[PDB]
Amino acid sequence: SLQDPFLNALRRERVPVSIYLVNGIKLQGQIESFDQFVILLKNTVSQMVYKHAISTVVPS
Amino acid sequence: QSLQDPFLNALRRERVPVSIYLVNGIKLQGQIESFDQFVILLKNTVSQMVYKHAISTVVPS
Amino acid sequence: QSLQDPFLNALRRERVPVSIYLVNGIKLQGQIESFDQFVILLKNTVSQMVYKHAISTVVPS
Amino acid sequence: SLQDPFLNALRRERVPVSIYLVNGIKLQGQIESFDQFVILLKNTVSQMVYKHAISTVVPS
Amino acid sequence: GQSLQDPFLNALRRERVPVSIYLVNGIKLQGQIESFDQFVILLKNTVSQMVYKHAISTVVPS
Amino acid sequence: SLQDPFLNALRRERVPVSIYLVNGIKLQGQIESFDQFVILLKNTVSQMVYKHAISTVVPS
Ligand SMILES: Nc1ncnc2c1ncn2[C@@H]1O[C@H](COP(=O)(O)OP(=O)(O)O)[C@@H](O)[C@H]1O
Ligand SMILES: Nc1ncnc2c1ncn2[C@@H]1O[C@H](COP(=O)(O)OP(=O)(O)O)[C@@H](O)[C@H]1O
Ligand SMILES: Nc1ncnc2c1ncn2[C@@H]1O[C@H](COP(=O)(O)OP(=O)(O)O)[C@@H](O)[C@H]1O
Ligand SMILES: Nc1ncnc2c1ncn2[C@@H]1O[C@H](COP(=O)(O)OP(=O)(O)O)[C@@H](O)[C@H]1O
Repeated sequence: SLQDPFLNALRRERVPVSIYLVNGIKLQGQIESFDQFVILLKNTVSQMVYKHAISTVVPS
Repeated sequence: QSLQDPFLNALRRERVPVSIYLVNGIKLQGQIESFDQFVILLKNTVSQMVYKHAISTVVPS
Repeated sequence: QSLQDPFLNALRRERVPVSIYLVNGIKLQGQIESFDQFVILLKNTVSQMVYKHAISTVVPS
Repeated sequence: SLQDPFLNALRRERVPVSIYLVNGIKLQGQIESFDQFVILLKNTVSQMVYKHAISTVVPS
Repeated sequence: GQSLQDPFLNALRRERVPVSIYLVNGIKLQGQIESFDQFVILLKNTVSQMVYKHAISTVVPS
Repeated sequence: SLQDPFLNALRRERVPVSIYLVNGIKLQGQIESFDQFVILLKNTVSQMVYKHAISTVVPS
């Protein structure tokens, strides 16, 4: 797995990220936690994002 | 440990308003009544079954 | 499918007019004749097979 | 299960169908054959349609 | 339980039949089936490209 | 049998690639690594791209 260490490093280091969705929407914040299917992204509030709707995860 | 289950279980038990964004950009609003592996039942004026595969994100309103 | 199946079976056994929204935003209407793991058979003018993978939400109309 | 007898009834009676794709595109023709993952649709040509791309199959 | 997809694509590859592959977003690719596996098709055009089946709606000979 | 050798050849030889996404967006850069579900694309930065969001991968 490449996915878990990649997200874990962003989460551990509190790196601001952009999460692009498959419909072109750009979400921004910090990754707080994740599991096999979802990622918890926090900006002003915490939202649960389904990985199936995610296209790309990038440091912002 | 699932993160999805505690997140949706907290929203369900809290009975708070929730915003569900669909992959096509539509935003649904209501209370989470229950959920299983594939669907969430959202309650507003009516009770509706939402397939998780169609959801991009879930946030308390 | 501890939720999915009882939700759909009730709509089917009770012959409730339903709305089925697809992930592209199209809204189909009719009665659920039957369903299995993968598809719903919706009847209005004719019987049509809807793949669950293309469905966003099912609600009584 | 429902797919096989639904698709086979259409095949056996050679009834023209509309296959609507998840993106709204409408295909037309007759069901020639199908398997777990694809449907062969016969019109002016024989085209292989991936079920994962289909929203609905309707007698046309 | 017998595949229709595999002999279909295989025959296309075998005889170098010109195809159109339509994507789920409406984009039309053109060329020849070069190879394929469980998850991808390699389509030979003016260049060689790997196409994910999950992104494919239809494969059309013409 | 086709995907792994294809992506590894690009990675190993450091060939500049275009990754087209299901929403039409085109990403460019070098394949850093990949696993079963993701490809790490290196550009100015490292982005994790979900394969479910990819339609095509081609040398640019
Ligand atoms: N990796 C990606 N996945 C999905 N959509 C993307 C990606 N990169 C850019 N986009 C989308 O393409 C559009 C144009 O991109 P760009 O001009 O770079 O805007 P942004 O500043 O939002 O990245 C935006 O809607 C953006 O969200
Ligand atoms: N639960 C849903 N899932 C997907 N799309 C929806 C849903 N509810 C409404 N829409 C879409 O959002 C758009 C706005 O809704 P509108 O036209 O006012 O009718 P409505 O009661 O049919 O939503 C409609 O075109 C409809 O297709
Ligand atoms: N049974 C169906 N399943 C999925 N989508 C449909 C269905 N019927 C119509 N649509 C979509 O709604 C749009 C308008 O359809 P409508 O005017 O009812 O008939 P037509 O399909 O001839 O245009 C179509 O372009 C199609 O994408
Ligand atoms: N294989 C492909 N998959 C998805 N989209 C594509 C593909 N090839 C081209 N497109 C899209 O078609 C649009 C029309 O121009 P395009 O053919 O892309 O030029 P370019 O090949 O140089 O990117 C582009 O914006 C591009 O995003």
